[PDB]
Amino acid sequence: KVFGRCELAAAMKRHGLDNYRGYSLGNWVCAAKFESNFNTQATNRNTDGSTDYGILQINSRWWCNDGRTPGSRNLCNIPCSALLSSDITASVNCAKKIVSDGNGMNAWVAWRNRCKGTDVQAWIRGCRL
Repeated sequence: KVFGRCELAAAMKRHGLDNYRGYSLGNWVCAAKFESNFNTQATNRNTDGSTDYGILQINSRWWCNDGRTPGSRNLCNIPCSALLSSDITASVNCAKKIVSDGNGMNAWVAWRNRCKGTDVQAWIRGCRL
């Protein structure tokens, strides 16, 4: 599924992402835009064997198990395929764990280069929340 900026902003808010660990809603919407362009089906192959799955491009080397990544750690205890679902519940719960257990939202280079320190309010403006 491809979400519209506002449709996604509302879903994430219902899932407790607004100001989760200090990151206002816009950061999460802005991340998703540049990571997957709001497509829950996005998959990206990397040089080390792993793949990024879903709306927040979560990696198979550390977070989920796709049965084809060497040294997989599966820290979210989830088959990577659950992250390709239309229901963003699984991608969110794992994203909350990656953001808790580490470097904040630095796990996402697109967020670091395109969202950090910008007016992230632009991502939720015009939306009915």
